[PDB]
Amino acid sequence: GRGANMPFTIMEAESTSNATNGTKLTPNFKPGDYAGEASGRSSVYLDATGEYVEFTLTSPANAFVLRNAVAENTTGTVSIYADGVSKGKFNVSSKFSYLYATPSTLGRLGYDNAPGAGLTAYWLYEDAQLMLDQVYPAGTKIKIQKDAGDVSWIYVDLLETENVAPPQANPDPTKYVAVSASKSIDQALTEFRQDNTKKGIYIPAGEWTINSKIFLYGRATEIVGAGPWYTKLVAPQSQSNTDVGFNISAAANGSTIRDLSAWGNYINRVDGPGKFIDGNGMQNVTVQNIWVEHFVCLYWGVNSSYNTFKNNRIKNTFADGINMTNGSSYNVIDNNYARGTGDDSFALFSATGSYNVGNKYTNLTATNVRRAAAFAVYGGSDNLFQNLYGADTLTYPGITISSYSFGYNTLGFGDQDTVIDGATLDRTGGDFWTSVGADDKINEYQNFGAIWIYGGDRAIKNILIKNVDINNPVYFGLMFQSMSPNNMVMQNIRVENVNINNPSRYGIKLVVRAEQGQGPAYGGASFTNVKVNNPGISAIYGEAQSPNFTVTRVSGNNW
Ligand SMILES: [Ca+2]
Repeated sequence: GRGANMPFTIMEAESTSNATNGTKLTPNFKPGDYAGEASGRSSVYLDATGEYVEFTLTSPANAFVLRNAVAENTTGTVSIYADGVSKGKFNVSSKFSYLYATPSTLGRLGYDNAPGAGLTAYWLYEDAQLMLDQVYPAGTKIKIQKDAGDVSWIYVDLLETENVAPPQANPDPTKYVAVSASKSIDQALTEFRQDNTKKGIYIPAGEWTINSKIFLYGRATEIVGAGPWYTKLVAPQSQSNTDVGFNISAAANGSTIRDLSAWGNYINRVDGPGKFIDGNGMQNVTVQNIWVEHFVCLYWGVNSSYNTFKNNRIKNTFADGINMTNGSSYNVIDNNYARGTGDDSFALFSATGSYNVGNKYTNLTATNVRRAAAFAVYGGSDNLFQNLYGADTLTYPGITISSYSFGYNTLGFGDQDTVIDGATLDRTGGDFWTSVGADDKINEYQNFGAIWIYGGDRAIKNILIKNVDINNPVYFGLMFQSMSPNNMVMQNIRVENVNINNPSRYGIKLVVRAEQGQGPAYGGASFTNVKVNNPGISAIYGEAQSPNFTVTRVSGNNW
């Protein structure tokens, strides 16, 4: 792509291709800011009746997602036009946006949705979904316009456009027990469990309350919807933070959940509950073509292996999108799109079995990461991250590569490579933690590059980063750092075929003193065909001050 191959096209409102009589925001990298938090770091602000932004379709579309910001605690409309003719109203809302913290308490991002004395609002954008009764061809002018009776003001960030096929029917009513207006999901599963001729259940187009965690057991179960635009599992929207979804017991290893959406009711992060799918230790489970929003996570695996997560959309969550932890091995995390996660969008956390091994995170997109990284790998061995697109992180790298234990029982990285191969990272990095007594001090925070290679308290070894384009990172392209006093020696760290374009500070930073008590990096890294283009200050910082870190310029470096 790079990244996931999705049927929807992402179009930025602020494109110079888009006529507008509204106000185009100049970009910045600030959390809590309507530009800093926008995709592309810009949006078009509509603030008077008749103000519009005009998109042009580049593929046919009958369905649309409008990423937007409106006033806190409000709902209303904004209008959609096709070739100058009005066609409907988006239902725009800040029900799930505006999370409160302070600049010195960004660890609270996502945890508190209530305004309060001294608190600043963050996580300002949210989405409106709308299907129209016609497929419009490429070249159609799709105008978002503020008409009389629409909201007082709205920031228009981007538009998804998609040509959604008609809903798919029950594949076979004699094999898939249908959920219906008078037969619940649980009742259909009971009929399935008790009749061995059934393969699973079918959930038709419609809105279906999920007010519980739905347990899958007995045997491998198929759960099949009509398509994610059509089958909507809905947490009770007059409640908040209800732990609902599926929980897959061991007897239902080998299950498949596909072709549906799930609309949670979380308005803040909670730690433990809130994953749409629970499945601790699950094996051979497939989760495919589902669209989930407003949960804490889609899935947080614990010693979960041989699973497949494919073609999913994970948007506007309060922590990670998908994390696989504590022994999770041989998983296929392929062709998934995440936008607006509340912690690491796609993560792998290795802990003691010894390592998470053999995982393949491929063709992944993670954008508008509202806290932490687009992609994060914490230890492990023989894991592949391939064809990634990451962009617009609020607080942290595009890719975190870290051997910090976080206090858990882990050995760090193992004896086979952790590979990042093929990645584009646009406007990644950000501010987090504090930098009291730091070298190279530019503000009150620590400052994170597009890729952070962090040796923590465990082994940091066998890391291959290749075929990466880093465009306009907030601060740096590559940032290497060793935790003191552990000073783990970085070994077999190699960087190949990397372009670092317009970093505001440095192409490469070797962190010399992150904060009081910390020192420079230990070990070294090799660089082959790594280009640093137009750095704000200099191509590399920290090399002379890092006498125990060896930069090896193999060939092809312009620095
Ligand atoms: Ca935008």
